[PDB]
Amino acid sequence: FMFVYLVFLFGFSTAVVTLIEDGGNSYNSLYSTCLELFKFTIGMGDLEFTENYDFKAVFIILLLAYVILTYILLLNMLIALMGETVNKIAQESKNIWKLQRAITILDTEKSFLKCMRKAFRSGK
Amino acid sequence: FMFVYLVFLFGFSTAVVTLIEDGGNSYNSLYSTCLELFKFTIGMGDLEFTENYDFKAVFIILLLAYVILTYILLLNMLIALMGETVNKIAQESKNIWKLQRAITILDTEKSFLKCMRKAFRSGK
Ligand code: NA
Ligand code: NA
Repeated sequence: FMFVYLVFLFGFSTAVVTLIEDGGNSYNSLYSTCLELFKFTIGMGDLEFTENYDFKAVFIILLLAYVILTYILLLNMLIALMGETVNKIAQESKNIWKLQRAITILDTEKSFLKCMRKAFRSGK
Repeated sequence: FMFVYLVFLFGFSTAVVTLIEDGGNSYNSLYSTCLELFKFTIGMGDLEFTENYDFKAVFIILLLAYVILTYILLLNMLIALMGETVNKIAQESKNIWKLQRAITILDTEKSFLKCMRKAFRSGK
């Protein structure tokens, strides 16, 4: 998810910062544009966070395309994939937890062997 | 999803901009109202973004109806449909990927035929 997300974010951030001319709040920075476009993902994205562009239609089209492609498409697809994965591994997780607890039991027994090596023996 | 979404958005934006009289921040524009109503979708919508209306009850009723119909209903329905689609095509996507890789192999082999037409032959 993060590989795909970062590909999209970097592509659109490079496009946006290329469009901006900074002539402003020094928004003509790759880091600042990347952060401002990432805010869109967490429901805090300002659609007009700058006005240092010669063409407003291009800027708004790029922002809307990014929003629809990541905020609406990628994130909901991730929700769907997480749901599918939860169903697939409903029973496998139980087995993994059992193995983890078994390893815990073995480690605890081996550590406590010093205090009582054969005192705690199973079965009669 | 976008056809339905745009039908709803345009209907309610036309209604809202018709209600507004701009007598303000020149909010009596179709583009501005469309953008302000689209912000509701990305979790950045101001419920009172203007006060140039003669009837406040009508304005707030329209905004609440739009919010409930798009933000709560349409988007969650899209989430559900994406989940259902992910389940349906869990196995088909694998076959499509295999076909894509096969086409890649054929294209690469045909391109490399010039360097060595028969040197890279399969089987003995
Ligand atoms: Na949100
Ligand atoms: Na928010």
